[PDB]
Amino acid sequence: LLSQANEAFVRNDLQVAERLFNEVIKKDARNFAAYETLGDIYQLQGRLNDCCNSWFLAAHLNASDWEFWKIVAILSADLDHVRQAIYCFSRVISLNPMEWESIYRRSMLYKKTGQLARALDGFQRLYMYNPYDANILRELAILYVDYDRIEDSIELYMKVFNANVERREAILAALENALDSSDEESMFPDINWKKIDAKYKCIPFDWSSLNILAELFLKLAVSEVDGIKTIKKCARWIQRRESQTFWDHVPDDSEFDNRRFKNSTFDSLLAAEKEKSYNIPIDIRVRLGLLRLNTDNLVEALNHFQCLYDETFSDVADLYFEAATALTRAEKYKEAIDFFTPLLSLEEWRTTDVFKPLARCYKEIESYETAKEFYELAIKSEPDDLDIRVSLAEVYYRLNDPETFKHMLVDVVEM
Repeated sequence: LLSQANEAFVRNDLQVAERLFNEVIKKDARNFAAYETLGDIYQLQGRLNDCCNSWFLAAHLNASDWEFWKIVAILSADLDHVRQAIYCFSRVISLNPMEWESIYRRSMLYKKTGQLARALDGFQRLYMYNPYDANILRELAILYVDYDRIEDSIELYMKVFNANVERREAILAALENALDSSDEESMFPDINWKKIDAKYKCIPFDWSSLNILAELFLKLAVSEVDGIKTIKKCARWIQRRESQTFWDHVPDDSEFDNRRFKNSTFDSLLAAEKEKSYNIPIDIRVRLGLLRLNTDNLVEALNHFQCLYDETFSDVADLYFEAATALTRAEKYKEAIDFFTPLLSLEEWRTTDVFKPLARCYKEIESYETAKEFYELAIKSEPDDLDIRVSLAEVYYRLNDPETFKHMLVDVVEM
């Protein structure tokens, strides 16, 4: 009777006679080739769900054949069948705890679902077994952030930083010893560098990594000074100025600014250490501004923000906003308005997000006449918020027009 399998499968190669497999399955489902082929066939006929189904049940008779369960998993995943994918993957990993694609996708799906721990175990294991992959680091860091565990997330990057430092020092020491020792002779030591490149194979620590680190430091909001110091240090290891230790002992944030010219130890340096990159990317400077703002150091923060004017506006309109908001949150309105106002130039930024805080800023300054405007613009584009109406209502009260104020409140209380 089994022959009917073979007779069919070969003769079903072309067309719908394949759906006569469905007669072969009825007598006994336990045969694999039937389901597997049925899946192979549905995969070809175009219909995906029936296929995925066939493959799933197919998978269940060769339990521990995880190379198949993986396929079922990814297929289920692409079909937006999450729990199926997670389940199949989970078994694939239960059987083979060293399939990183599966663990990755599964952990991503866990991250999606909300089971952050289950994802975190995976990403931990993944990073552990592959510390030279930036995306894994990013994701694991993000997970650590979502877990209110920023410290680990920061240590994660500081490790990479220190690794880069070690690498640099190793290279320099190597070529130094080689060069100096050689120069005593005429030749040059046959020294191995692949050993150097391997033994010190860190993830490259560039400005992006530092920006991420900065963001992580902002998200921390605890002992921001140490953060700023670290940012400056790493930013100073970049630009190859780590030799300059004294910058660690100045709070002025004098470096990365012209003020450095007024420093005593600086002027004493050789022009070789000078003429080096002292300028940082704006993406980081702003964050230093914010991190400075966190410490009620408005002066430096503003000195950092003031560098936004020099940059081409459109390329950093996103940062003006952040800078503007942080100032409102910092009860610094007179300064916030200066960074809110330029956004009005671009149409895309004419939204409530910019109109509320502006209005509040002008409200708090006791220049209500101009706050009224933006509150009206905020409500206009677009309705509605209770609090905004109440704010505008403040404006009307403090404008000695409580009648209107009240009528507004009573107008909005209804809906």
